[PDB]
Amino acid sequence: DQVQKVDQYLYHMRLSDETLLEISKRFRKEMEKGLGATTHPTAAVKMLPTFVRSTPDGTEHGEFLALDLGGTNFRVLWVKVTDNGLQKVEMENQIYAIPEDISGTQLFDHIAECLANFMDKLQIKDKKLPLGFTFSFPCHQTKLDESFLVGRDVVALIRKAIQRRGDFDIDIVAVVNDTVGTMMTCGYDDHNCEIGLIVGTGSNACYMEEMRHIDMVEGDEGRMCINMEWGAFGDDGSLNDIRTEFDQEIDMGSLNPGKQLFEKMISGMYMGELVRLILVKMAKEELLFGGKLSPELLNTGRFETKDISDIEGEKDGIRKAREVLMRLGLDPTQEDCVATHRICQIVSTRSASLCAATLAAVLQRIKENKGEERLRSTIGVDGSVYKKHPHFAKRLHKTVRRLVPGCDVRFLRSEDGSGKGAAMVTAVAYRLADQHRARQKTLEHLQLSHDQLLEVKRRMKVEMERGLSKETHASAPVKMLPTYVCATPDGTEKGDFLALDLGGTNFRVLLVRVRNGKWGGVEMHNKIYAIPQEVMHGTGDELFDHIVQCIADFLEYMGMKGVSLPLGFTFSFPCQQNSLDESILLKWTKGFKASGCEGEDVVTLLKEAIHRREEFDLDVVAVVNDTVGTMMTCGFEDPHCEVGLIVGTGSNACYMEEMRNVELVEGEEGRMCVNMEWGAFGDNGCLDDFRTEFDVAVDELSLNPGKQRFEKMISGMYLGEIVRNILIDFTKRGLLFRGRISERLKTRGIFETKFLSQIESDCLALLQVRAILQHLGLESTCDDSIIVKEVCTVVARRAAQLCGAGMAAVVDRIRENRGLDALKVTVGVDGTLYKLHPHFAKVMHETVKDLAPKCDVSFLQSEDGSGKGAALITAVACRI
Ligand SMILES: Cc1oc(S(=O)(=O)NC[C@H]2O[C@H](O)[C@H](NC(=O)c3cccc(Br)c3)[C@@H](O)[C@@H]2O)cc1C(=O)O
Ligand SMILES: Cc1oc(S(=O)(=O)NC[C@H]2O[C@H](O)[C@H](NC(=O)c3cccc(Br)c3)[C@@H](O)[C@@H]2O)cc1C(=O)O
Repeated sequence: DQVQKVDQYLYHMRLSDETLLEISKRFRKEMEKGLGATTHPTAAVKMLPTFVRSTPDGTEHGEFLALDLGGTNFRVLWVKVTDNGLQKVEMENQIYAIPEDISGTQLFDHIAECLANFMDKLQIKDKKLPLGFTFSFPCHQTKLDESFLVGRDVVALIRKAIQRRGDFDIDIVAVVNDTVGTMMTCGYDDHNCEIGLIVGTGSNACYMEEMRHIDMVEGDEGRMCINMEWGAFGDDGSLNDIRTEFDQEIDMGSLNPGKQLFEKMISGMYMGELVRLILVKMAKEELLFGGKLSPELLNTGRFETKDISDIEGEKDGIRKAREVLMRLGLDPTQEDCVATHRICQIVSTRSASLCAATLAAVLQRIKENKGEERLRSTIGVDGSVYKKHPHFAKRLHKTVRRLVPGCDVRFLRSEDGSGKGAAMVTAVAYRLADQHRARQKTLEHLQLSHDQLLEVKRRMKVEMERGLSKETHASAPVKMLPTYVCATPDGTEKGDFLALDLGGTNFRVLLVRVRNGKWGGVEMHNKIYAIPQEVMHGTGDELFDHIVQCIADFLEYMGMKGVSLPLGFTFSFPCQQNSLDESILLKWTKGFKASGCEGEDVVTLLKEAIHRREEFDLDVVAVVNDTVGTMMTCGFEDPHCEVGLIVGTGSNACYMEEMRNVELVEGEEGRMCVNMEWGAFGDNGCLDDFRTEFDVAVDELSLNPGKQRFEKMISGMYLGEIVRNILIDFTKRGLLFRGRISERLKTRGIFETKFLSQIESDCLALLQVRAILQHLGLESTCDDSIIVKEVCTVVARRAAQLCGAGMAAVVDRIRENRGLDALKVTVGVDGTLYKLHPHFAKVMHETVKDLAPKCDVSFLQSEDGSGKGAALITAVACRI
């Protein structure tokens, strides 16, 4: 019944979950104030960047030194870290004294000397090792190696002191707060640990934070640990409705009035004192001890945090309260001991609840940063309150987990403390460096020197000459097909042309209208039709009847029903083409089972189907390959365009060639367009020394192994498969995705050209790269985004440079034909990669300018077809 009296008396010290979530939201605002640039200088929670960029992944290894300086004593540690799988650290340490005599230079001279004794005593003085520092307060820190004590940089001092000895030398330095060392130690055993926590004589906490939220450090990429210094929460008044008169009293009787106010609520230094003030006051009000007081009860610090831990710890704590009160000089009754015991619980429970509230906000922010619904997270924990107070860890654990239902949160107590932590920072720093040059060693295989592309250019040369002559054209991989397109535009052409573009299950039927003369141009009308799955699995004669009405329908839908026209034809399928108007289907592709086609002339197939529709009677002028149509299409814009190019789900190219050089066609006078089928470049082995294991792996798993090898380096779904195979390799090697391969990352096809283009065009915080990686079902961590964006940029650059080297041959092979030097030529280009990719165009233009300096090459975009150039080759065929 004295419990309820205390409860009602101390009511403002018993915090409802409501109050705690409100306090949690308040802390969230303070975190944003300290992180933001304009609000940081007056923010009470400083949110200091630690410059620690990553937690441990468990494979850290090496030997490391550290110093922990508290004053009047300090330790020098040697930390041996092995990657054997056990994550078992090896330590030795030694304590040295700093007498009152030990001027700055004298002090660090003494420190370097001890460190020198320690290294000699320890065998290691010929070794040059990293050195961590740990401090129990903040300094002013602009980089891992720096801090100003606030009067000078302590790293410069210890380094210049080492230089004056000449004994040993020291490697990279890190200076970290003791919360940070706690997090780092725990994160070496548990790699979900993103939060250091200390509830000690003092209290503070740190966490990993995303660089896009840290204004005070340049750059938006990745993460950095933030030392919150949350002891100062409420220094500006934010907590003053939670804080009581006892809280106020402690603050005025403190060495630092008005500072560290949240600490003064929750930590062990003031915790017992805060209980004394309640006893003094209740007694002065005659609610305890019959009003009597003792000289010791009114002396500060005489009731100790240790006494709280005792009183709640023993099964009889009323007896242990009787004894503490007696030592204070009082004569307690049973009630007085009941009330004392309970006051101890209320105070210690408030400390545990206030930690929960602010831990809740940190957990919530890490959760919104990662952006999933559920969060596995571990809190590295240290300090004398949470370790040696009997019930408080339980109370903290239970309250945190209530306040964050969305989180599975482990607690792990750090034993060995802050010595290894600073050491572990330098160990993780070495690991980041090793993994960087590791994955850069793989990427170097995909970065080609200007001398290497010239060699690739050369081999495109020989393979072109080889395909044109009649001797090797059977053996040549680049087949150099004659198109029988012998002429290019004038301003002359005028009329209406139909284009039938058929490959895959949906053809388009298009009407092309040409306005001659300067200005003028072309407009399009298409319509898309589907070939039903029956029609495609049936006979070929019912296939082209279905085709022919879709022409009849659209001609009518143009309003033109009943008019005869000339017609160009895009038939995308393996073909032997013997004449402009004649082509033989070799193999069906794309899913067409239609009988009576392979081995037949596709135009007679189409023409005999036009005879049968009783009205129809249209004229079939030409059969074309889609690159040829691309070249022709911007020939109407630019008369100087001799070359087509498509970079897309596939890649191909064509130029106008001297008929002297085409030996598969009788007669040497004039020029003829050559459809290279240059995706087949490299299928004889000529690129085999540029093909990585990743190229080889894409090749073996496609529909057409050993075939179209150059197309698979420069374009298609193949780029994202190259990317994926690299990413899998990095992950097997521990270099990405923390060494664990999703079944979803083993899914072939997931990296799609549209995604390689957005990934590469994203900057700053890479939110769009992470978004895509979430979309595809992959780990999205900031660190992972950078790497993935890098792999994409490398792969897409090689594709553009390789495309440049080969397109460089073509413009010289046009030039050596004519014996010329400086040429202005223009290339019509189509295809989705080149239009939509951010850097692909520019890189290839640069590549062509670099490896063909004598040629001056413009690239004009064409598009529209492909299938539309089919009617424009007809306009120039209806020429004669
Ligand atoms: C293991 C252990 O560590 C300690 S501790 O008290 O030495 N370190 C905890 C935190 O204490 C303070 O809050 C520090 N801030 C300041 O002093 C500070 C000073 C000025 C301005 C500002 Br703003 C902050 C924090 O930086 C520090 O992390 C006790 C124990 C134990 O076992 O009892
Ligand atoms: C506008 C655009 O066009 C395309 S595309 O894929 O239709 N054209 C590129 C090339 O594809 C392959 O390389 C073709 N060769 C063969 O398959 C081939 C031909 C003969 C034998 C063997 Br064995 C293979 C070439 O004829 C064709 O030029 C994609 C896009 C886009 O924007 O994504």
